[PDB]
Amino acid sequence: PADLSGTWTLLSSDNFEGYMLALGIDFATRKIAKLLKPQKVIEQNGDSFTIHTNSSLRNYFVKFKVGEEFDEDNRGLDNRKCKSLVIWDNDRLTCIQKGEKKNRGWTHWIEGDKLHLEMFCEGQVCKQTFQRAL
Ligand SMILES: C=C(C)[C@@H]1CCC(C)=C[C@H]1c1c(O)cc(O)cc1CCCCC
Repeated sequence: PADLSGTWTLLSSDNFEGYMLALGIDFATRKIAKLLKPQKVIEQNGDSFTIHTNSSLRNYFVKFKVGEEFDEDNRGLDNRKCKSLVIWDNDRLTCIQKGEKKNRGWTHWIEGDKLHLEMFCEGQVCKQTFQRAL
């Protein structure tokens, strides 16, 4: 494990378009989504996490415990129900989102004090990095 906690500013983002296409996000929504640049806020306490993705249009957050399956409504995203599970893959926090789409999930890790994220669905990987905001 690693301490991923913090307030994180999006610094780079690659292939968000392909990830959203894999999710079927509509044309006008993809346009807006690529402009929003949400702040990522990770609250981490032992095995308990709350990960926020915050923008002016709306916030999304997920609250979970490592190793504890939970249904995720994805409301405000693609609105598809998944059964999600987050576990540590060495020092990379890995979420499997079981549902209609294949190979759907995300992974966070930290390199120095730089936060990394892959969001992926059916072969489309969106790679983002972040810097600590404050
Ligand atoms: C929760 C949000 C701030 C937005 C909400 C609206 C959409 C369609 C995408 C989210 C979004 C965004 O607009 C930019 C991002 O870099 C990441 C994400 C979260 C993942 C969205 C996957 C559909």
